[PDB]
Amino acid sequence: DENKLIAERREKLKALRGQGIAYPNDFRREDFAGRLQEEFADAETWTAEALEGNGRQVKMAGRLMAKRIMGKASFAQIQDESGRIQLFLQGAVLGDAYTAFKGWDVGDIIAVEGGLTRTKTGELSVKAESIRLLTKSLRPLPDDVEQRYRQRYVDLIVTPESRAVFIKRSKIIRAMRAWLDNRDFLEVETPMMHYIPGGAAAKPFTTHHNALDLDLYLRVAPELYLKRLTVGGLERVYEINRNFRNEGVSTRHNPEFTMMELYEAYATYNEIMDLTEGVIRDVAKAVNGGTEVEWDGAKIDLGPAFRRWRMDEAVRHHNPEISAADCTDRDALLRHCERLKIRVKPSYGWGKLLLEIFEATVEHTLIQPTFITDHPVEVSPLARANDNDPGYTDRFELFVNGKELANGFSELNDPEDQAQRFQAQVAAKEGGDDEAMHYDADYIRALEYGMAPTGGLGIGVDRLVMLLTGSSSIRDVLLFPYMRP
Amino acid sequence: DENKLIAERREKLKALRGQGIAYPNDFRREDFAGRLQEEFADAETWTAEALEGNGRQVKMAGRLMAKRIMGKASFAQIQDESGRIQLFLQGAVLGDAYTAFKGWDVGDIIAVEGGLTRTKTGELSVKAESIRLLTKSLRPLPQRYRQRYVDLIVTPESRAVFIKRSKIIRAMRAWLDNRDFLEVETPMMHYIPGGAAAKPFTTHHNALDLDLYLRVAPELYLKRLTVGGLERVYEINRNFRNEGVSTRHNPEFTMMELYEAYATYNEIMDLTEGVIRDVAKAVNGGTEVEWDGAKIDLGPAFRRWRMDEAVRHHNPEISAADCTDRDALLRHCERLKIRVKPSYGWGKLLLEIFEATVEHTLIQPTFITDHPVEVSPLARANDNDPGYTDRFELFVNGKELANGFSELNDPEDQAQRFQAQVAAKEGGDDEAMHYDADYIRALEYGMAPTGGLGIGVDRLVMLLTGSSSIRDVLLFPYM
Ligand SMILES: N[C@@H](CCCC[NH3+])C(=O)O
Ligand SMILES: N[C@@H](CCCC[NH3+])C(=O)O
Ligand SMILES: [Cl-]
Ligand SMILES: [Cl-]
Repeated sequence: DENKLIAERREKLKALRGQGIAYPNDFRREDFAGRLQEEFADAETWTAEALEGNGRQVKMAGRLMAKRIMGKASFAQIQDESGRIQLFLQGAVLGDAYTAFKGWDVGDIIAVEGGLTRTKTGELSVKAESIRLLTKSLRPLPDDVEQRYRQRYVDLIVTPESRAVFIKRSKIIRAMRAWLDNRDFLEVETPMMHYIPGGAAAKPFTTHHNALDLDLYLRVAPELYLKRLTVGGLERVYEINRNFRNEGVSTRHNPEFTMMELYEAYATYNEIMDLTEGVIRDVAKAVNGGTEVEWDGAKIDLGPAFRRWRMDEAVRHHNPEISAADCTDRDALLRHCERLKIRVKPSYGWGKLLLEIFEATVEHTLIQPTFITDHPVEVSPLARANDNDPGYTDRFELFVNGKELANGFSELNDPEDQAQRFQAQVAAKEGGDDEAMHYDADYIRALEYGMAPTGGLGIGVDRLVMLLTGSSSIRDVLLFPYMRP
Repeated sequence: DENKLIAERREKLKALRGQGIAYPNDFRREDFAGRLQEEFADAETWTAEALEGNGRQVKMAGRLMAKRIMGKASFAQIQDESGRIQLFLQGAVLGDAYTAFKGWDVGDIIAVEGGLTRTKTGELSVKAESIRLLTKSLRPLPQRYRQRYVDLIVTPESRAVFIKRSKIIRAMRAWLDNRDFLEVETPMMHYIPGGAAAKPFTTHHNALDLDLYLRVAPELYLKRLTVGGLERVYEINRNFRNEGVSTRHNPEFTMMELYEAYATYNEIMDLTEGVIRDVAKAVNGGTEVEWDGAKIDLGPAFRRWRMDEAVRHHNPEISAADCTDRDALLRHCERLKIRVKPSYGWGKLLLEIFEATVEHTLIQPTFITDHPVEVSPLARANDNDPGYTDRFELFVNGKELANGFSELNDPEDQAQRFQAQVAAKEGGDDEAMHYDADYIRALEYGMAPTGGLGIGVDRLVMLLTGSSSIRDVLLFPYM
């Protein structure tokens, strides 16, 4: 079937090469289908007689999506990047080019010039004075669900409503940059290859620089490089770019993902939360015109102030059998974990156990936007310890519809404290932990030069785009998501 | 003697921890030194009496850069992200905080509040009414690339380069967005490395048991978007080259790539010189720049010069017939002492002669056009002489700044060029491209005729900031 159609289109191309240049590049496109549809949307004012009288001429090109051959005259529909428009073709006007049109195929790229009119059913149409083939298609367009991702180039053609998700993705990132730029944050670029993978607990990709005989790591986060800039005196910086994770086969998580990270000297996690909900809410209003969105069935409103809820309080609310004393009591939390069927390791302190209970019993219930605050120090190796209870850190994670969207904290700038935590992570990696951090001596050295007290932030841009576009799957907001071979 | 200095500072930190929270984070910085200097630059209006009388109070923090103790009174200088300002400290006003200040070290991060004044020497100064230590420094200030975090401190002039770099990229995005190009993100890991002749980094996805390549270019993914009908796209992001040891080159570098359906290299050259010129005006206020001792004017229309004519101008021994005669070009190469390879056809030999005798003479902005097909595997062949392609490279001050062409959209031609590349990759060419059957498939669905472009962002920033080394426009260059 399909292999027969392809051969037939190659025979058409073979005859095309004998008549001349089969792939010409000398057509200047000037007009866009969607801009014309908007300009002439009022069919009461722009009747067929009005459009023909106006004398407007257009010069367009697009992919041939449909043909209606009536005999001496035909209709066609083309699609460019902005939308679709009808064409009206008359053999008495177009002559040999009308004969050519009858032989073209859906998928061919054609160019057309002419005036405007409106069909009997109200559709804006080009009255074609001249028409020509620019690119012969050799593969017919489709009339599995994984082919939309292994062939994004096909799906953008036949599901053109998906284009709007990617356009909005671009507007979201641009709105975020304007919001930050207007607040005098400096956008910076830091390396994507690191000597030591740091700044997140994730398994990295490794690569090799052959000339230097040097192993390198694709970054899991830019955090430790960005705080070196804070030390240097770039006191308000951000970066929006890729991180890399070398983890399990997942349909919900891509090995490449886009994060915005930001560092503001002299802020705490209180001000960083303010900033986080401010930029998310304002970007939502800029690209959607309001603060409400429907995501995965949930009706989310970003307008009201986000909730701020301690992790231990949220755990106790959802686990009434846990007392306030139990929250820092490792033996009590083991009992609850066993009771909740939560697999535990012997290296887990009370803080890790509390996080496990939070993940199993709390986080799926956080639908409306909620900052969960004050994470235990055991699970927060880069966050500043709280002044009043050093078993906790001044940290937060933002959840929307049960999903983590951002995380930030008052930054640990005490080099001796940071070195100690680095050493506990090196001890944790020896116990079979593939995600424990490494000791980065050069970063300790930067902190020894002195870093201002600072607040830092990461926003998951892909999940932010999923939320604001109402996309349930990561694969709908990435142009080329990774697919298994 | 530095390790003893570190020990003394650590002892000071120990005493600090004994007195309270040594690393506090409860200071809300409100004012910036560089903005106060601008606001009060007019010392005729803003005498000491007018500053002290206006009642302005500031609240700022910065790194302690200098101290001058004069008994009961002292001067100090601090530096934040915006510049430097002087502090005036009186023991009669600050009490115990003055005693603490005399113990502080250059490099410490401190916070201060007070009014403003001006010294006898005309310097804007904060009359400190309250001062406190936020971060004790443990390492004395003295590198430039091994410790950018030190050089940004003591060479604050370098900050302006990186600020201007961010403004250049921002102005480029605005110029392209205002012309309805869509900024996209394509993968940085590829199944097949393509889009440039460069040795790639390889990595491995463990769970999928699959080898991947860090991209040398996004080109083949961007053109798949053209096929999909995203007809005006651009991307500004990293490429990765696993090349040899070089101080002039960095294994990571930033490129802007753009694809415009229904353009040729003529219109892409128009676009290229327009965006460069307009971005220069936006960040520099004009079109002239001094770069590595050369005075460059981006204002006039860029020269457009064929490669073969430029070669013959600088090598008059080379005839018109010679330019497509492999044996004649081999003789010229030997006479010019250019080392070459037996697999080089006339087109590659012409490029080698261009690189050796022409490229370094191209000071004022010059598009060199019409590259041989042998060295242009993704460029559309010329309709009248298919030994050449409709391609250009932009040179300024002897350096390549951009490259673009009318795009090859003929899938059968593209597959043949890939097949020649594969034969070379088996002949000992680590930079020969691979066959990408999925890209060919996308072209078989049909791509509009298209023009494409790559601009070297790092070199553009070097040009527009007058920086002679790429290490001066990269925050963390590879060392
Ligand atoms: N590095 C963090 C984001 C910033 C956290 C605050 N310093 C992450 O990967 O999620
Ligand atoms: N991929 C090219 C830039 C685009 C050329 C036009 N398709 C490069 O790496 O230089
Ligand atoms: Cl042809
Ligand atoms: Cl302390």
